[PDB]
Amino acid sequence: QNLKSTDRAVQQMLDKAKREGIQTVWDRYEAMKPQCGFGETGLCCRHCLQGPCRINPFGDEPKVGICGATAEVIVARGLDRSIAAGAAGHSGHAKHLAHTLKKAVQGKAASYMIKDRTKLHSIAKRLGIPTEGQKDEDIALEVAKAALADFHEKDTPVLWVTTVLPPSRVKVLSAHGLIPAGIDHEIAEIMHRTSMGCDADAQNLLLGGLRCSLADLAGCYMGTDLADILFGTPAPVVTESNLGVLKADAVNVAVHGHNPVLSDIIVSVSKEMENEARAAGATGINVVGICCTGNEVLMRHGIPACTHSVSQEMAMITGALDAMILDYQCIQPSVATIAECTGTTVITTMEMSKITGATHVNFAEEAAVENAKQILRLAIDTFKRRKGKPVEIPNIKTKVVAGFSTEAIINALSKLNANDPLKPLIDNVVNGNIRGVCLFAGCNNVKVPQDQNFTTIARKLLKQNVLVVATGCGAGALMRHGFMDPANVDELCGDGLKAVLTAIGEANGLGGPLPPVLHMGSCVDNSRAVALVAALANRLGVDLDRLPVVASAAEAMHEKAVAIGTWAVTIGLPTHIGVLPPITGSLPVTQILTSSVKDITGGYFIVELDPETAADKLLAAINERRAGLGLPW
Amino acid sequence: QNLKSTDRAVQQMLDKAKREGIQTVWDRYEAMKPQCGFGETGLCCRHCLQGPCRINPFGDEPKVGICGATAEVIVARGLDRSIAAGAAGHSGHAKHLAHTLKKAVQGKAASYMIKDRTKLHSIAKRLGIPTEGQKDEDIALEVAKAALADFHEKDTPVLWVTTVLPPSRVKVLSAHGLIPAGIDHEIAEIMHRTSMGCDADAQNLLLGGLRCSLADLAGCYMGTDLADILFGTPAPVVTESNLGVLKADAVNVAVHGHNPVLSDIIVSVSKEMENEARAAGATGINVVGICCTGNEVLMRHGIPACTHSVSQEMAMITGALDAMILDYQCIQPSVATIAECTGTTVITTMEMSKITGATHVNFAEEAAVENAKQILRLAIDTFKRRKGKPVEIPNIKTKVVAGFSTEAIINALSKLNANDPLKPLIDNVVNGNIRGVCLFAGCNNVKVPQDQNFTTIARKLLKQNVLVVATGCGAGALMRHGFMDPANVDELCGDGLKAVLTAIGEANGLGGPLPPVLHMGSCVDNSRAVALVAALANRLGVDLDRLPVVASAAEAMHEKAVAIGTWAVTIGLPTHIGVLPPITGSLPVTQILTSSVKDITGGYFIVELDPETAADKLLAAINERRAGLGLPW
Ligand code: SF4
Ligand code: SF4
Ligand code: FES
Ligand code: FES
Repeated sequence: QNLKSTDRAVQQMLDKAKREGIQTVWDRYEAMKPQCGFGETGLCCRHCLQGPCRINPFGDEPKVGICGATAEVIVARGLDRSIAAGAAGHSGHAKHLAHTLKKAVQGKAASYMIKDRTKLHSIAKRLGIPTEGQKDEDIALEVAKAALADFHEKDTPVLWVTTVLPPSRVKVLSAHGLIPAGIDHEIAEIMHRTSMGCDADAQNLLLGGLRCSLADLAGCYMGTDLADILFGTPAPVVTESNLGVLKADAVNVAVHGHNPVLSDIIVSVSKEMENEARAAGATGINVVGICCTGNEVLMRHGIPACTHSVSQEMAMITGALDAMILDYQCIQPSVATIAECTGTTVITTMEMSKITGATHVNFAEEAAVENAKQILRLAIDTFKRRKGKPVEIPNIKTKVVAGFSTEAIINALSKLNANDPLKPLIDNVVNGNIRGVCLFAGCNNVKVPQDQNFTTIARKLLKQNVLVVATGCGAGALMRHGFMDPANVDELCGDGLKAVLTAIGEANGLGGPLPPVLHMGSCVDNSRAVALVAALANRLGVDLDRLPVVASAAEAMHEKAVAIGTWAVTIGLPTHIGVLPPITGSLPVTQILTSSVKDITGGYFIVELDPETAADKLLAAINERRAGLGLPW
Repeated sequence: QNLKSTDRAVQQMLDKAKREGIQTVWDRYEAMKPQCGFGETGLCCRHCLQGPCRINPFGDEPKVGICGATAEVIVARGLDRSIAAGAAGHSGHAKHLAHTLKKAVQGKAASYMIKDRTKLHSIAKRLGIPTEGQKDEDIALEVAKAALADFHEKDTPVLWVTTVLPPSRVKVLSAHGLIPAGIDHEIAEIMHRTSMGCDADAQNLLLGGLRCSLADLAGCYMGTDLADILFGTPAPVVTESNLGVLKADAVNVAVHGHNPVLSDIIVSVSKEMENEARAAGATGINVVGICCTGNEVLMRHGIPACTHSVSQEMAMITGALDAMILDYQCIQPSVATIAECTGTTVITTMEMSKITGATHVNFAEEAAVENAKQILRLAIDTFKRRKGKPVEIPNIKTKVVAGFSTEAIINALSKLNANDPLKPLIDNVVNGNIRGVCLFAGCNNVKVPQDQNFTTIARKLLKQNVLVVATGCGAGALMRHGFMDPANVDELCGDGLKAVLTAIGEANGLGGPLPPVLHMGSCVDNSRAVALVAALANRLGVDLDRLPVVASAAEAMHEKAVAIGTWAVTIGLPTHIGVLPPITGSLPVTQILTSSVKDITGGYFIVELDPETAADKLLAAINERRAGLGLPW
């Protein structure tokens, strides 16, 4: 099973699924092989009813689409639609939060409130919304209105791009026409320009894609901002991860999907319902996280992470998962079928994301606590039904220190330099104790043995003194393999990095180091890494494409990960992707995305499926950036 | 060549392309066969990087997507993205016009103006914008602002849906949650919900698709409204169609694409530049239309239609097409390559729609006349270069009476009943002289011999006394085969229909009938058919799904045609589609779209590739509607 996942708890559950005859994602992948090479290379188009069109990567006809679309057009159009789809998910998430903040401060959703007033005011200030003399609710109404306004054209560009990157970067982007006019505007324009008989120039299409990726960045940054306002900015927390966080004698409830609007209320209403659960024979309600909504409540509340991404069905296979509470994105719809075998109650909550066979409980922010109670009573009923059934929870977990929002990182560094917190970090980049920074982001992918690329790359970079930060299921992968346990710093980190993590942790009174990898949150909280990197660029007076900072979507899957990778390139980062995106069928598109975009944004994709080679390539990119700053490497 | 096209001028040009070795769309289709059956049936998904996933229509594995997406989910998700893409094109078009109207009345685009003040005021009144005491420019600014506001969420739903359908229809739609909240909002929500791990219930997905199709209807209706304001509401015109409208001794300029913002200025600036063209040796500039922008200037100015859709390359093969001026949508990008052989100057004008190898001349509304002159001088230069070259313009054209906006139809009928213009039409539906109404819409498709389905179906319906109206390339097909020439009424029309077309034409002083088919304009001007049908529903006090009105996208191609077909169903019409959409891989999705949606919206798709059978099925749908009104049939 280690060919499927490197996570030992997942391996144990794959053995249980196998002997119980429960089909998993890996089994459905095997059943799909060999996969279509036209689709794998990007040389397939179904954009009109004259299709499907495909183009042989090599050989004879077909060489061109029926309408005359070339390989480079077809590849670029498909990629652009992926970016637009990713942007549509993160900005649906962000819009959900904007509407929740608005309802809350309009007195329409009393379960929600301004928790982080300081962040509310800083965001207002960043957007140019006056705060002096204003009620918090009015400031928040104006921030929510500004959030919603960024979805459409108006007399300013998308402010969750132009106000979150340094002016020099905005200028570069504007010079190439890449600043988004409106988040949903760009999504629609991508769908328009990529429809039949429209844009048919690869560079033009890909410039549109870069712009739409910044609409995705805006949605991510907006979602982090709004979720921090509503639910609190993360600070360092200690918890655990992997399936051993499930407890046979508790009602185990996973929150799964993405939006803390749902997850965060499940967490505190579950505390309220402890005696109800104890009346049912349980010790209490054990909320555990799956996927980004699990990252959200891990970061803010220390809720333990059960699993992530590709292995999400395995939590159900334990037999102890009483409920899986879903909102949207990245939920394998297989879970509704597996629930029939495992007894888990799968509950959908959002009208635009239902799964046949799952129970749907409309969640309305206006009724959040009551809706959460209904949902949790289904979970308790389910717990009662498995009274006396054996379960198989692997007794496998790791310790996870997390909660490293950018604010938390700055605060930690401020213990070393109170009025110039970034300087101790930059000092150690300059003296070589920190070689550079790498952000691990994005998914697992069934094509890659789960977590192998993240851990292989992260080990090599940590030994080379790279400061590693992670989000989403990259953070999930690293947490489940111990990379967020400070007890593993000696093993994992180069001496320079160890010295820095120790100096920071000791100054923060830990009696020990920060963990080897800093968990910066969910995938929208990639925006926190942008905030940190933009702050470093501003502090250094250079653009982001001069910083020794890279990104790696080492096991990417979702359209959202494609969008994040593309905005990472657009804001100036060398960006590794560890799975093949459907671009190999066009050399001109590949050359743009891996080479000539350097002349446009300074960032570039590094496509590399072999993780040791990817680590080398990421180190070379970091070291090239070091050299260009005149630093030793 | 008649297996490729039933148009004799196209056949002649296919012979010329063949002996000159110029590859055409039909040759690229042949090179694509056999096409992928997974894509053809809809059983392919590339929504994440674990894909491509496919499902065998029948047999053994693969049976399910890697994430657990079933066939019905995958089919419904792909269809929904097609609808969203269609909506994105029509609403990009409509947004373009809204921005042009705004610039014009802000003094920023002097080449544009309020031409149809009456329509401006009626639209304002329909939207609830006060006109009394207001300057036209202010009313128009408010209409443009309302147009732009319909793209995003706000405190009203999309008014270019709710104000253009009768209240009883809006109520039905609202009861099912189908009224769009914002045009680009719905497009993005479709892209979100159809991304991996999101919506996975076919009925839920398809309800989202119906709603997004109404966002497409809104974009169409908005585009017609705004184009009528800016360029004038069509009234009956007489012109010609097919390749014989090209003139060897003139500078032949085709306008191609969709937006009259461009086409309409090409038309009047070309009149200005007659002596310039005559100085170059030409008799003048002969502007001819291709595709919907050609329909727009045909409807408003009687510009002759050269060709449409699938045969658009054939205009270039004549050797006489000096320029092809493009904005966006439905332009085969092959034209840029063919231009190298034919000498035609292909000129793109919109930043989001470029074609490698074409000359790009930025068109800015603010500089429209100057930009048009630059474009037309390229055309004259090209004419000069073919001094002495033989050309082969087939001497084949038809007479086309067109310009039947809904206003024009009502006005025509008012000659028979001044204060109740719809009543003479309804009287003849009741007495059986008009059996029902059929709207032909949408594209040609290389899979169907060009125009064969439109003409075969239209002949059968006309003999059965159906009032036939047409838009887009369905109007193009029928015009190029004589169905818009009143000289063919005796041949084509049943006695009852003939009696009605004659009575109306004689009352309009024609000394003869209206033509056999009424051309209601471009594809956004399908909205004119909605206006007519909604007016009939209102006049009769019944919803649209009780009217003997059907639609046929007999040779559909574009995602836009899928969106139009879907909103035709959503507003209550039996809607034929004459090509296979990628739904056959899921019986549950097919059953929803062809049967159980009747219980939701009263409309339904009729998938039928055989046009004689399609005509029978459309007549049965009309006659069922007649029976349900208690009428003989
Ligand atoms: S858009 Fe062009 S390449 Fe794509 S399916 Fe249609 S004809 Fe084929
Ligand atoms: S979304 Fe599901 S069905 Fe589609 S490519 Fe990804 S794993 Fe396959
Ligand atoms: S031919 Fe397989 S993805 Fe289209
Ligand atoms: S397998 Fe051919 S369209 Fe995907």
